Amino acid sequence: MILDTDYITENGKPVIRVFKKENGEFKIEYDRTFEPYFYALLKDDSAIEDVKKVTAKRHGTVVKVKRAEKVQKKFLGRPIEVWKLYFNHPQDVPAIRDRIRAHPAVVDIYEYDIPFAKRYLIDKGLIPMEGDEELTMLAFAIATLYHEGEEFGTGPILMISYADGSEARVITWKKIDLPYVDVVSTEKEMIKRFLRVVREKDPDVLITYNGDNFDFAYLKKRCEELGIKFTLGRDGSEPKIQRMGDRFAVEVKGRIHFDLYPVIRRTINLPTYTLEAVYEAVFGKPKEKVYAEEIAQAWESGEGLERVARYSMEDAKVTYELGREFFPMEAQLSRLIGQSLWDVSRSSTGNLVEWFLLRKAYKRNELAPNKPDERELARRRGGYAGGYVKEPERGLWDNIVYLDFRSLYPSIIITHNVSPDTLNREGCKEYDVAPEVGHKFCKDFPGFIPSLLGDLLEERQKIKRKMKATVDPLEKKLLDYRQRLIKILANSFYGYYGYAKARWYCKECAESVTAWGREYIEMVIRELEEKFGFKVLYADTDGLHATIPGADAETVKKKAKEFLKYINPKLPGLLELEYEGFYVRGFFVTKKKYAVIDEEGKITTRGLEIVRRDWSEIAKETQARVLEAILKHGDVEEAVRIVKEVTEKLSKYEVPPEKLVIHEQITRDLRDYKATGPHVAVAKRLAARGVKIRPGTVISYIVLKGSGRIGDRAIPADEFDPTKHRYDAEYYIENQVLPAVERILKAFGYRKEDLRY
DNA sequence: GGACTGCTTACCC
DNA sequence: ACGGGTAAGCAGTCC
Ligand SMILES: NCCOCCOCCOCCC(=O)O
Ligand SMILES: [Ca+2]
Ligand SMILES: [Ca+2]
Ligand SMILES: [Ca+2]
Ligand SMILES: [Ca+2]
Repeated sequence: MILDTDYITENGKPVIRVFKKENGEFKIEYDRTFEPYFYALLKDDSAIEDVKKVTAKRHGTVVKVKRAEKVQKKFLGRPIEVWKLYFNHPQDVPAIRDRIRAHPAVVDIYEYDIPFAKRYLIDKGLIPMEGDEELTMLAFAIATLYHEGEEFGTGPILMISYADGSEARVITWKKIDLPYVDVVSTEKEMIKRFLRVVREKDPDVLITYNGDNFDFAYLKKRCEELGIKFTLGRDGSEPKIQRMGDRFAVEVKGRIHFDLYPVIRRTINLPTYTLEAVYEAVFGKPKEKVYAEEIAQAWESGEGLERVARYSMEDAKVTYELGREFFPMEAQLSRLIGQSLWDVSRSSTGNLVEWFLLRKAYKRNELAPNKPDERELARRRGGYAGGYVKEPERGLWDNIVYLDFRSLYPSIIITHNVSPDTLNREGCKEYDVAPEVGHKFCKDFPGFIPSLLGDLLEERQKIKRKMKATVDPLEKKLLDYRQRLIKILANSFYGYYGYAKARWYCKECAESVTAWGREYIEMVIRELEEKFGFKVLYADTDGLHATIPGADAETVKKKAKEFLKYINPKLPGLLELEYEGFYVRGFFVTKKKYAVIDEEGKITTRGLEIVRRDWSEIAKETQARVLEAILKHGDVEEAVRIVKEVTEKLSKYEVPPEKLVIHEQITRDLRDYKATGPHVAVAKRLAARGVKIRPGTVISYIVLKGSGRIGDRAIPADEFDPTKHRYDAEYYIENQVLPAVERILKAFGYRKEDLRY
């Protein structure tokens, strides 16, 4: 299996290394046969020799086109001939672009921003993480004595925790009499031991939880301040702290640095992404957090460091266990997108998509269109019409059925051949004209995207057939990851079309996909309500909730199943309505906000406060209980009581602090905000105390008692103490518990005052 | 001082 | 990172 590709510079020329693992041994296959290329559309072939003269200096050296070649490719299908120009070293490719492009002869340059190492993986037709070889992994973690908003790394590391198949251990330089702790004499000593341990183990994967943004970065500032060669890489190198967008990411050349945090953050939904939280999520089992004030007083005291040791050891043990659980599917994704586990782990779907298309586009002799420059985002700023969202028949309904289109937007993209290279072409025999946008789509050749999108679904069903056959239950998991991922990639394509930053942007395509959607859902709804006696209680972009008012569950079921057999043959192409759910009763509140209880009893909840991270756990727990009341049982009494108790409990300051925490995200840099929400108010103050309030940072806070603007009383959850700081019982009763509860209890004509306290 | 209006977050699909 | 459609609430800005 190819772990990753990278290139060095031996004797001047670039050598592409293809880091692999065959027959239980890590190998580094070198390659100098590959040479970098770029593309350009010249108006006259005569100018090529004039353009070959173009020069540009990189550092001390002067650099010009090492070779040149007329290449016959395609572009949005249409055959185009263009000049592919080589270069000695890949780093010359980005020096000579602006000049070679500006040229008054040439119209444009193409494929000029594809990292060599990644170019080589695409072109050579190699796919990472193919074939079944066990890869050794090593989780690691650090405990720091971080002072009150001091410089990053100006505190020393107290412990380094590591865990793998066989053991968890702590390396530390204060004395702890425990079997899983190794005391070195000094900080430098315990790092040098850690570094040794990694070497002696020689793991393929290094698992961290936010290693990208803290653990590795901190180890550097230390190894810097202490003069220790921080050599973790197999080549003997130290880690490269590459800067991806808003944050950074760390690469250990020769090892897969698997930072779980971005994966966990992408995959699981939680209010807070503490390693303690995600263990309790993924595995159900609990985890104590030893806090900084706790660690430092243990260091300073020498009293009760054994807890801090248990914490370090647990931190690593849980990192490993999360790694061994998440790496598998993150590896299937390495293979599907055909780039390194590393890149894939940290990438947007936007990029994962573009990486797939570039690979397919090269294989398909298609000159990939260029990312849009600053000015070419500004024009793309115009939006388009989305999905149909019916205003719900509000209130409590019985015997409901969820009907939805199986893979709607892909079915449309497949069916109507919706693709930039099929959009309003000259003289196709047959054409498909989108319902309102109007745009005609050629129907004579399988369009680039529809082509690949079919292959994807084509395979996904193959993989689900191989699944029912699979004896080995591991493979059946690794198989299910492959199919589940393909579904997500396939469902990402419509999005990519509407994405201004997307190479294959096509507002014409996205708009047409959504247009068709609106047509098809409203036609089902119309058909379902007219032909069959159903009322549609609510609907939203490919999904419908419906009943036959005053009919038994038995009948609703039969008639819905009957309606599918009616409509489905009337629907065109891959477009197919499915019966997905039946629900004893259901409660539709506003658009995006409803709950339903199934026959077995499982209440499902959408959009309501209960499932929002930016609402107090007392708001949600209260709403969740008033909702159980109306749905699971019938007791609107039982409900109004659950409300009344929940309020008096808050009014009598008996409500736990923990349940009063409000989690919202700072989205951008604190200066850019036009308005100051309590969370910005709170985040702004924490920046006057030199805290790291950057994009993605979740602000937790409690509204303290008083009057005026809510943000002036908002103080962080950590910082809140019960002694001498009461919570705002008024706000918490009047602005959270009551408003949410009222939403559900409003349908039974209860005044907010009526809920009282 | 009550109602409009914009800002911001997170959800649904 | 990121598709559009939507419910909300906080906190100004009218008139
Ligand atoms: N994220 C895309 C916006 O949602 C549009 C709806 O797509 C859902 C695709 O159906 C899959 C479920 C099924 O097979 O019934
Ligand atoms: Ca549902
Ligand atoms: Ca289905
Ligand atoms: Ca998207
Ligand atoms: Ca958007």
